[PDB]
Amino acid sequence: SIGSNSIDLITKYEPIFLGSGIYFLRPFNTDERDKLMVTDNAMSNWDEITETYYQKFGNAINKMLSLRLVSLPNGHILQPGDSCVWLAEVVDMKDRFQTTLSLNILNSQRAEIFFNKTFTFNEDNGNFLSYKIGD
Amino acid sequence: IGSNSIDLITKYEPIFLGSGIYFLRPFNTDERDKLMVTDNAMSNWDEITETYYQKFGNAINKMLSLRLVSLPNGHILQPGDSCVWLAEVVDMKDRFQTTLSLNILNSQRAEIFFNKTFTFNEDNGNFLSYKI
Repeated sequence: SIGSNSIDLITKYEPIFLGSGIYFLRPFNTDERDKLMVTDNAMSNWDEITETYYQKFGNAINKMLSLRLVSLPNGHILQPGDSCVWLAEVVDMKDRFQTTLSLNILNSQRAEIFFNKTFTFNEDNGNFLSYKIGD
Repeated sequence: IGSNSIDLITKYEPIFLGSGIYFLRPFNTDERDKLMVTDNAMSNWDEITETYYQKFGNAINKMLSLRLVSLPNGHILQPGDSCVWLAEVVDMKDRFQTTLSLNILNSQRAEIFFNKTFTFNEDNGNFLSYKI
């Protein structure tokens, strides 16, 4: 290791691998919102959205939930039994907007995901449109 | 408040949903629907009580009965459909009160949520998501 030493610089977002070429982007600034980043070349074209887009994102969402990465606006961790509408920009590796992901958790067993290419976020929005703390 | 802002009445056709709640349908094809509250007992959006939910429940049902809401594809929102539909709730002077989130799960149950801090971007429609 002779010579200089490597140091890590502080980044805006910390990327956490959800699998299927998808990353959870968590901003170091706790005041700004979580994003998702697609690195998979088979998900580069957001016009022709096929079922495998849904199947991969399904897996990434489950992982995100297992990791307990998201918490409600009250500060409480999103726990099974809860229901919500959670939104996030999906960007590529050059931070370009691809679509908005809508995640609609209905109960502990089922969610609906929807890709909305035309829904733009306002600067001051968080990730939650709505939620409901359940059993 | 006794009367509506003029800019409001030139831009939207109000349609009574009942409960001092109006559907505001823009004349311009390319604009989104709003909701207007005229009821004095719903003037303060900090202290939101159960009757806020009860009146809006009724208004939403009437809105659906009237078939006022249609998807992008022009499909009229029919029973069996599910969705996430949003709209600004304004007062008679066109001032933002809250954002209404409407989550329809099926032919029976919907959830409504009032979100005072969710601001709409100019280019958004009312639907965040839907399922036919």
